[PDB]
Amino acid sequence: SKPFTLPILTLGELTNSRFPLPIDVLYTNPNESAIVQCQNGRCTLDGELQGTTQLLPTGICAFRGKVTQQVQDEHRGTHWNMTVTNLNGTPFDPTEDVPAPLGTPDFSGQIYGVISQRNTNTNLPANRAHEAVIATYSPKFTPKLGNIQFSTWETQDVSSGQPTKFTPVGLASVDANSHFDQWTLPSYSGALTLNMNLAPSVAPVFPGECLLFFRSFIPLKGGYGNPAIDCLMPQEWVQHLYQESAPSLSDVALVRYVNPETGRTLFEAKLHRNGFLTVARNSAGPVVAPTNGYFRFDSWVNQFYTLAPM
Amino acid sequence: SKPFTLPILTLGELTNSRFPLPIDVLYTNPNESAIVQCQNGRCTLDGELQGTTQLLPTGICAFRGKVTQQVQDEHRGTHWNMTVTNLNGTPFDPTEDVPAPLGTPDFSGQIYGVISQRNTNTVPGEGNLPANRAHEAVIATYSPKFTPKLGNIQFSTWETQDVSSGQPTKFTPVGLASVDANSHFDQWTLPSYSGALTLNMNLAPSVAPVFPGECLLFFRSFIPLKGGYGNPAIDCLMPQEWVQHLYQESAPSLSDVALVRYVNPETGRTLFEAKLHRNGFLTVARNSAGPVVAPTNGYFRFDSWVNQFYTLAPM
Repeated sequence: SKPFTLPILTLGELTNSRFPLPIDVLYTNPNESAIVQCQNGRCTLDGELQGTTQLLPTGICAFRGKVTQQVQDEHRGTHWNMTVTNLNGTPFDPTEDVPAPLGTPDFSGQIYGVISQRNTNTNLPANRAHEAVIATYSPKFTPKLGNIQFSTWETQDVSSGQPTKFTPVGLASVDANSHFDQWTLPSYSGALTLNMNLAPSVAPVFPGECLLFFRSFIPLKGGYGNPAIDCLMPQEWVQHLYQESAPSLSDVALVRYVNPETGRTLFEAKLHRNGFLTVARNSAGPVVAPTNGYFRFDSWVNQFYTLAPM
Repeated sequence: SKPFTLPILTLGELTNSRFPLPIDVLYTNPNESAIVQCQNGRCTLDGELQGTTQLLPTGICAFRGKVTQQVQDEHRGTHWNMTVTNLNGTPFDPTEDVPAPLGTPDFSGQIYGVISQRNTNTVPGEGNLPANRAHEAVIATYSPKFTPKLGNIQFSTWETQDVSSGQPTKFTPVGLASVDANSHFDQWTLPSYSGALTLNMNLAPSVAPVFPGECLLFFRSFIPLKGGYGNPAIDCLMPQEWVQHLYQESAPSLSDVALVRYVNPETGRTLFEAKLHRNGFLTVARNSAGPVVAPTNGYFRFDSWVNQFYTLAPM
C-alpha cells in the first residue's frame, strides 16, 4: 500500500487552486452560512480530480476560443461573444461528465484579465491584446454550452474568427452591482438549467470543527475592497495527489502543521478523503503561524476523532 | 540513496519555468549562436535552485513593491519608478548571492502585463477598506532603469495619471508588448540586473551539448503579444513542475547524466531518448531545428544513470 504523503511546501511556496495567486494565509470562518462547493482545486486524497479541476496553474480561470460577434452595451463598453474550446484547443464536448470546460471559473463575479489574439493567417501573424472582464453571473456566461461573453473598454480592436486567450488577473469590482460571491457557483448552462457533474459540497460534521482554507488576496481593477479567494487545497497539493494516487486507508487523515526549525507541532487538522481540511477552532480570521511551517501527514483516523483545539 | 524520479506529466500537463505559459511543444535549434544561460527554471537534478529560480508559478516574471513617483523618460508613454522587494514582501537584500530578486525576468524585451495596487490606508466610510487600481503596463528589461538587483525598476503605462505613489504594487505578467526590432526581444540576452555598464553576478551557469551530434532540447511556449506581427516563443530547460519535483525529492545524483526516454502511454513505445544532465537540462541526438512532432500525452521516464560517453539513439 503506497503510503499517503503531502508535499513539503511552506505557505510561501504554495499557490491558490481557484485563481492564479500565491497563498497568503491560512483562514477560518466558522459562521459561514453559504454552502461551500467550489469546483476548482477539487481532488480526492487518492488522486481523482473533480469538478472543473485541471493540473495547470496557467489553466485556472483561463479560457481559449474564438470571438464571433461584437455587441455594444447600452450605456458603456463593448461586449464580445466568444466560443470556447477545451484549454488544449480540442472542441469541448458537452456530453463529457464535467460541469464545464476544465479551468472555468467557479464563482460569481466580474473577473478581470487580458484577452489576447494571434491570427491564424499571414509572413508573421497579426496580434492584439486588451483588458477584458467576464461576468460569470451573466445570462451570457454559458461555458457548458460552449459560449461566453467578455467586455472591453476597447471599442473596436478585437477580431472575429481568430484564436483568443483569456489570462485572468483579478476582479473588476466588488461593488454591490458586481455580484462577487466566492461561494456562489455560476450557472454553467444559464440560469434556468441545473449545474451537473459537480464536486460535492464540503463541511465539518463534528461540533466545534470548521473548514480551514488557504486564502489569497485578489487584485482589483478599481473601487474599494480587499477581496479574497479561499481554496480547499493549494494547486501543488492537487498536483501531488494526482501524481501519487495513494490509496486512502480511512475517510480522514490526521495532519500536523509543523515548525521544522523547532520541530514543534503548532496545530493539527483533519484532511478529509474528498480533499478538504477541518480544524477545531471557534474563531474567524487568519491563522498566525511561523513562515517556515508546513503540513505533515501523521496517520489515518475517523470522523469521531477529536482534534486538539486551536 | 533515494532513487531519482521525474513527475509523470504529459506535455499538456506542464508549464514553462521562464514565463507563466503552458508548454506547447518540444523544440531544438542546433545552430543557435547565442550562449544559453537563462536564470529562471534552473535547478540541479539533486534539487538545488539556481539563478533567480523560485517555486511559485505565480512568481515567474512577477514583481512586488511600491511605486515611488512618476518619472520622465524620452520613450513613449507615462513612466513610473517602483521599488521592488522579494516576492514574499521582505526587503530584498542585495548582499545575498543571487543575481536579482527571485522571479525577476531573465531575458531582454518589453514585458507586457498589469500593474495593480491596493492602498495601505483604509477609509472608515468604506467599511475600513482600501482603494484599488490596475492598468496595463510594460517593463523594458533592457532599459538602464531596469535595476532589480538595486531594488528598483521602471514601468510604463498607457494610463496617464491613475497610478498612486507610495502604495503596494503588483506586476502580473501577461506577454510581450512587441517583437519589433526596436523592442529588443532576445530570449537569450540577460538583462543587466544592476543597470547599464554593470556585470551580472551569481549566475546559473551556461548550458551546452558537449557530445558530437547532440543539441539542447527545450520546452517551448508561445508568448502573447499586445500588438504587432510575430509568433514569439520562450524556451525553458525544464518545466516548472520539474523544478518543483526535483526541489522536493532532492535525490542524490549518481552520475553526471541521467538517461530518459520519451514514452507514449497507449502504445507504451519509446519515441526517442535524451540525456538529462546534472545541472538541469536535456540534450538529444538531432540535426534539425524546429518542433518535435509527437503526442502531447507523451512524457519523459527516467531509465538509468549513464555518463558523458553514452551515445544517444538518433531522434
